[PDB]
Amino acid sequence: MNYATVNDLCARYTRTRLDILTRPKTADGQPDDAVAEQALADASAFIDGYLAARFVLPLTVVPSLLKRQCCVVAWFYLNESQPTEQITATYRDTVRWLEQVRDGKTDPG
Repeated sequence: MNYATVNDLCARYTRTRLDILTRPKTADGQPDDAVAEQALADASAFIDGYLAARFVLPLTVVPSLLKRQCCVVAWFYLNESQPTEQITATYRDTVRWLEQVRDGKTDPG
């Protein structure tokens, strides 16, 4: 329940690059921050599948580590029209990390 915001995404990737991703998904060709917010919500739902093995949800508080790891997944989601090896690799790293949190090998902060 969301672990990052559109502003967080902008801080990590820039609004320049976010807008480039959301522009082509619309009919009118303008940026659409609601598309990024949906990715962030979807990434948070995905993360909660792993967290729920060990933690009662919703959490208090969100470590800045989960914030980063929500932005990584959301960014992967937002690039699914033109994926890159680098973005895909960051995502797979974060999935492995989530599995480690689920399994008790590491902590979310």
